[PDB]
Amino acid sequence: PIRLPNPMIGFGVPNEPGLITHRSLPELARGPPFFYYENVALTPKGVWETISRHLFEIPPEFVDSKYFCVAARKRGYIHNLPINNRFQIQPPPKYTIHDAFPLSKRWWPEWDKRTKLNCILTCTGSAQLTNRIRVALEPYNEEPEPPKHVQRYVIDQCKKWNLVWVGKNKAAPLEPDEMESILGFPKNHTRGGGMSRTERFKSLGNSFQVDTVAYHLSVLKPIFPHGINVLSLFTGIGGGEVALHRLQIKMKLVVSVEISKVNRNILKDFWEQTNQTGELIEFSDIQHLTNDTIEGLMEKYGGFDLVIGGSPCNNLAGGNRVSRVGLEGDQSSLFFEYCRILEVVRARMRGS
DNA sequence: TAAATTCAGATTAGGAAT
DNA sequence: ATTCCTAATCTGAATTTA
Ligand SMILES: Nc1ncnc2c1ncn2[C@@H]1O[C@H](CSCC[C@H](N)C(=O)O)[C@@H](O)[C@H]1O
Repeated sequence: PIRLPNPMIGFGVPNEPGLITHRSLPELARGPPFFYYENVALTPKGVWETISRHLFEIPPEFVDSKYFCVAARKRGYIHNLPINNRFQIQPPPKYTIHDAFPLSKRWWPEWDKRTKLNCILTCTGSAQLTNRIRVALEPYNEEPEPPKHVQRYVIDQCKKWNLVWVGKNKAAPLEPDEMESILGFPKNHTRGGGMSRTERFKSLGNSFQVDTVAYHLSVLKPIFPHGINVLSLFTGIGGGEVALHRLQIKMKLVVSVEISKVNRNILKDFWEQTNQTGELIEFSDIQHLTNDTIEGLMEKYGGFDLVIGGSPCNNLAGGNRVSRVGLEGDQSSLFFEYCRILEVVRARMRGS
């Protein structure tokens, strides 16, 4: 059984001890192509064992993004990239809550000892929650400090819903612009393109932490001086593309497969607003992307140097009450579609 | 009718005491 | 091997707004 590492630093995170400069990966796992898989770390029993079983028995690298930004984010990363001489994109996001939220020290209570936020999710705290916290602390405004049972209801609910102090006895969740900044995207990366505020929360909560992924993909820069052809599966708002761009790694071609029309609009907007000289090809449903289509694309552009993607965590996340049924769930089973497309690439890149 | 609102527990792990 | 707590957690869907 996979035992999650404590601390969850993977092979090493910046400013922390325990950096592992070399690993030995099995023969069946070697590139080309380099590939990068991502999913949540806190899955039902025996999910990552199955994920590793279908990805050449590579032990997953579990890294909590609280070492890269202000919000925690526990994910597993299966990849065949070299782990030596990584680097972070500069400047790194704000580490603590005091720095990430300058105006919060005006309203933050002394008994809220949080210096770090929990995971950014797709479901945000409601306004009726902020009121129940406001009413709970109201009868103690003239007192220097509310009693203990009043404190830990507020404390536990702030941790439960990732609330920051925005007003007098007012604990509200994060705004989309704050989630963008914490997850490592530029400001207004998901604002336009027909994306409603409701949709912004969902696709942001589903996305990468760009600094964590960029720290991992950083080793690709000396290997490909002339750019890479990228096969992006489950693109979303383009976490991997933003990471590659911040690494100054030219993207000659990005074939993106993302079923959300608003997410594809976000990516195309990001493509033009950055003046990317390369070509962006956009596919929608991965279940209709045939193996011969991949072979035809690889023949035109000359194979993919990197296959990056993160399969749905619908049926793996602890927040899911309805359908947390594991890897065989309706959405998370698309992980085997990732293995299908990846296997086609390997057939041409390495053989057999 | 797109957008916004609201609330709906369980499954893990780990620590610590039997 | 049990019992008992703290603790985190890329969510679904019914319903109402507008
Ligand atoms: N059948 C399907 N075909 C292609 N993409 C799909 C799909 N079903 C779900 N997806 C997409 O897979 C994505 C997984 S969330 C991952 C998003 C990405 N890692 C990022 O950085 O933003 C979701 O955005 C979802 O839109």
